[PDB]
Amino acid sequence: HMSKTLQRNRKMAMGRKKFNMDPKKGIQFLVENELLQNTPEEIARFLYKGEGLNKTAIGDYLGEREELNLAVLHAFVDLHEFTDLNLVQALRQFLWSFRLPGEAQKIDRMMEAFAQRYCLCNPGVFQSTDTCYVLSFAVIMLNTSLHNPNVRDKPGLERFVAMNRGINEGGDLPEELLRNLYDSIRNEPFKIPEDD
Ligand SMILES: Cc1cc(O)cc(C)c1NS(=O)(=O)c1ccccc1
Repeated sequence: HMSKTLQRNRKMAMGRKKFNMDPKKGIQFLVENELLQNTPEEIARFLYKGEGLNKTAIGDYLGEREELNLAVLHAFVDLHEFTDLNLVQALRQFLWSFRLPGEAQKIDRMMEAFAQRYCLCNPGVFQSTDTCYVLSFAVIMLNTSLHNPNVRDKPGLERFVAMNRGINEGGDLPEELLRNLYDSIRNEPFKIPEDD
C-alpha cells in the first residue's frame, strides 16, 4: 500500500539518477529492487520513454558490446515506427531519442539497426539496406554542411545528387527522393540532443 509505493517511487527516482551517473549501475539498481523487469524489451521501453534520463547515458547503454545491451538496442529500434515516413522523417525521430558522438563502432551498430528497421518498415523504398545506411549518413553530413557555418560549402541539390550516384544496387536513387530529402534538411535542420 502507501508506504511501499512511496518508497518505490523515491527508489525509482534514485535509479534514474544512478543511471545518469552510470547506465549499467542504474539498470542494476532498478532490476535488483524490482522496479524494472530484466528483459531486453522492458529495458528498451524504459529507455524509449526516457523519463529523467540523460540522452547521452541512453546512448552509452545502447552502445555497449555485451549480449544484453545488443538485445536492448535491437528492441529499442523496434519501438520506432517508421512505416510511411521518409528517410529524413525517420532519422529525426531516431536521432532525437539518444546521443553518442565519436564512437565509430557503436554508431555503426546503431545506424545499421536503424537502416534495417527503416527498410523493414518501408520495403518499397530501398531494395538494399546498404543504400539506406549510406544515404542516412549522407543526410547527416548534408545537415552539417548546410547548417554549420564552419563548413564553407553549402552543397547544392545537384552536388548532393552527384555524391550519391550508383548506390542504388549500382543504379541511382530517384532524383525526386533525393530532392525531397535535401529540401527537408534545407528547410529544417536536425534537432540534435545537446550534450547531457
Ligand atoms: C546525428 C548527430 C549529428 C551531429 O551533427 C552531431 C551529433 C552529436 C549527432 N548525434 S550522434 O550521436 O553523434 C550521431 C548519431 C548517429 C549518427 C551519427 C552521429
